[PDB]
Amino acid sequence: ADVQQKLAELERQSGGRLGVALINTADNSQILYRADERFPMCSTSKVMAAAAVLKQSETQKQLLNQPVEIKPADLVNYNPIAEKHVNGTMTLAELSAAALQYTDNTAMNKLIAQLGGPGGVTAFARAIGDETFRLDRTEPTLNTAIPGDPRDTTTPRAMAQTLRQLTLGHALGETQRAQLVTWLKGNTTGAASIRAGLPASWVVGDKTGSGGYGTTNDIAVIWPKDRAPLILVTYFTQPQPKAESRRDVLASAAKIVTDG
Amino acid sequence: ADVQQKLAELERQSGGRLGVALINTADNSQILYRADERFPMCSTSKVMAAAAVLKQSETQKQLLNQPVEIKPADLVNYNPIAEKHVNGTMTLAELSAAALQYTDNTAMNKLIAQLGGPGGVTAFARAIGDETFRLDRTEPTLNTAIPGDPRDTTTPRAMAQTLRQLTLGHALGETQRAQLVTWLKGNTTGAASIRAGLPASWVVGDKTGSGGYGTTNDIAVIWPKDRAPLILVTYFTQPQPKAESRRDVLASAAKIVTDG
Ligand SMILES: *C(=O)/C=C/NCC(=O)CCO
Ligand SMILES: *C(=O)/C=C/NCC(=O)CCO
Repeated sequence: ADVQQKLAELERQSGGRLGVALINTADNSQILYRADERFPMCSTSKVMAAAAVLKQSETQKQLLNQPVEIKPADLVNYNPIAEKHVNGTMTLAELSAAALQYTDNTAMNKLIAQLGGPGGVTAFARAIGDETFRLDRTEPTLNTAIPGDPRDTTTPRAMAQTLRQLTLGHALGETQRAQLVTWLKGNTTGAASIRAGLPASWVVGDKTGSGGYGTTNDIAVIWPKDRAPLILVTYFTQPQPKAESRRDVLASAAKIVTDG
Repeated sequence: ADVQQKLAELERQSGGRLGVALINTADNSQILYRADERFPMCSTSKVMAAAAVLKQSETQKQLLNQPVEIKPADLVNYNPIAEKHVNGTMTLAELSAAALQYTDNTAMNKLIAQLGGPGGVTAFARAIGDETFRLDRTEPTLNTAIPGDPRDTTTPRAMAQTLRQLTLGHALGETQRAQLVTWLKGNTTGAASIRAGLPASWVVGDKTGSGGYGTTNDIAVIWPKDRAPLILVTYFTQPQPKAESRRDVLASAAKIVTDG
């Protein structure tokens, strides 16, 4: 079962462009497909923002408890948690969990503002060795996902390497690494994406993304039953602005790269 | 009408037996398909067990914080949370969250044992006016899903009415209703099931289930964009003992009954 042929056969029937990077931590092996091409991150960028706030919390003792005001003018296009707290507050822990687990776009804008704007998220990426990631705009326009636009993009290779360092390596302090893994494992939005291509016994923490041009993304840490963890990035984007999501493509890509 | 044609077409093309009950709380209207037939509940029974322990906590006010020993011998077939706490303890709140949001089977068995066995779960159903629900076994045998077997079954109509009373009505005290809704909204397993058939802006709390005979279930409380909440039960089972899961059939059924 040649994995490269199978990923090409999936892509050719998909109506889009597929990017895959798998890191198997049992042996540091990698499976790469368009892994050095740039894809729009969409909501998968929320992992870098939440991680940068966790890094801040290593030096600002009570940071995750700090209340942040939510005003009516802050609401954007998808605010399932933040709309409950308008003319009130959410803590930076609650905004981190809302952004990662509920993909709340207002919550992500508060994380970006806590970092000094999109460039502060990029700066944290650079501080942990990621030279590829770039965040350029706030929610919701960071999800436009226009083909060819470098704004708000990374590569599968870079994002897999970064996600390994954040969740399994030492980019964060041990308490903060554990909190990041707890949050990803509590994701509510992932079951139809990478997880749908894996056996029922395997444990996943992930962050999805979706945006214009049918962009459909997932980045995951995987704890397979009786195996060392995997990191898997699956990015997908389509040529028409109003294309439909294709989470099924991501599930198929995950099955192909884990079957062996 | 068209909804009945679409559900019968989904069912026929799937090869299985589909049960649907939708309650629209805007006007108490319903959409029903095989809504009085019995289906194996599988892990959707965890909602009744967690609700029964919430009910106990209305009078045993410290019960959710009670430590429960997790022994190696207590682990069954899918225990993603309990395996991290073997030779230690989890509280009944932690076990309720694990059962509901991670579908942990070891956690469900501790809820059942807290209630004095499967009959305690049934007794709570009867106390809140559900005369249909029955729990007969523990995990994992409650998931055998043998055709014709009435054990560990309910009807879509009965489960939709119960889930309405638990999440939107007064089967529970207000704090316990809110706690059940917070748990369901934090489900990690549901994005391929009812949630996949609904517009992205709608808010869902749900509990999935899976078992023998390709049994694939979901029960959900839904807060549609700008509308009164819905309750939706989708139950699905297949003729072959080893049939694969079909979460796409539940997503298809949800789209059909909410499109109009
Ligand atoms: C992540 O890519 C974006 C997450 N939230 C926005 C939506 O879910 C838009 C649905 O219309
Ligand atoms: C609910 O129906 C069952 C939950 N636990 C079993 C699994 O979902 C995974 C089996 O490996």
